[PDB]
Amino acid sequence: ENDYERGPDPTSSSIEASRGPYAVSTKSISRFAARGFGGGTIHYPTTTADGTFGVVAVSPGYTASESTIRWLGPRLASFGFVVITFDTNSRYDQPRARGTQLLAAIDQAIGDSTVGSRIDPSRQAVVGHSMGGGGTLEAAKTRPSIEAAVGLTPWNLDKTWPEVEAAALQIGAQNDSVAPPRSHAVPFYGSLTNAERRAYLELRGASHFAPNTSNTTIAKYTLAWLKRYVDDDTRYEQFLAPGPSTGFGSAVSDYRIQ
Ligand SMILES: [Ca+2]
Ligand SMILES: [Ca+2]
Repeated sequence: ENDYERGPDPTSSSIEASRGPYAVSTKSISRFAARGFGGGTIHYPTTTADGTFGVVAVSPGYTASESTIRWLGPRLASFGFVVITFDTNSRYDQPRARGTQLLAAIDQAIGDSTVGSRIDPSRQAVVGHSMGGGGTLEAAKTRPSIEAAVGLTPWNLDKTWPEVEAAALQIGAQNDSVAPPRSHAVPFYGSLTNAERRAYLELRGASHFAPNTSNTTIAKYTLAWLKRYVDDDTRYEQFLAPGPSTGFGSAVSDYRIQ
């Protein structure tokens, strides 16, 4: 029995679609209207007919504006999430600061006059690119009750993450020269000893900037992870285990889950 399931039973096709079954509404937050972060956009299912949803914040990476990760906002929201994409206080904020701002973005959405009543505040998640992906681990360390964390080509100087209890997925890029997975994503995966679930998924042939353009592999597995752990939706376990193929023509070069 699960109170939190939303949407029809999934298929490979459904989770790859550019939009899920929900129409999406949006609310802008200016830099000066934002408490603890640099402004952003809340993307939310228009309908209230199906109940409340979990809340997901999405951080950009080092040097970068919200525009580099904004595509995740409407896409994820359209599958049944309230999603806040945002700018940081400084484009050069480090992972610790990005973690704090992920939590600030969640908290502003939770209290918002438009979307607060659409969120289940007990069910929170964090997603981020680059140092924002490092920030997901920072946020899940600070706020252990986070349900799920997804790092996209994550960067963090701290390689050890025994504090994280959330379900944590790292998506690496095989040819990343900025945050190479051998020294960032893969160490994080290995050290996530206390995580509810941990996974590593590597994009074949990809560069560090793969998460900044719509990418079906990133979207489908981010979605499946968030459904599995923000909504406890066991219908999405089928995509995670045994997980994507790594054979001829696959977009995935490595996949691990524990
Ligand atoms: Ca550490
Ligand atoms: Ca959960």
